[PDB]
Amino acid sequence: MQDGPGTLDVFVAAGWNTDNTIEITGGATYQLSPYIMVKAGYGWNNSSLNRFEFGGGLQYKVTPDLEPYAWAGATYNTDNTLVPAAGAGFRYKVSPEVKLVVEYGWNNSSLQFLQAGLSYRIQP
Repeated sequence: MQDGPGTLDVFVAAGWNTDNTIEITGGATYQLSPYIMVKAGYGWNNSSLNRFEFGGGLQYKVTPDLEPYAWAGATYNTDNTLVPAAGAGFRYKVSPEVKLVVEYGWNNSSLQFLQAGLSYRIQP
């Protein structure tokens, strides 16, 4: 036994908005427990400024790896600006060391963007 809380994982996520624009989003997450999860990364459309995402994920125990995914938090831009929002997705297992994720971000009267990517664990 060694792989205890504080596990680090790498995952990428690239999506686009109805506005017809592509945005890249990647980073890492901290695994403290199977209950709540932490997510921190940054994304932008290659054009000055940036967008820092800060919040947590949500998972459930049903199968070796199959449960809905929920993320909540706000986007802190270098412009000392924050934009609270939320989204929902699903966590499906593909390969032994590869997992698929699909979630969309939305909040109040606004457009909804779709995101698709994968995740990979660095430690056991």
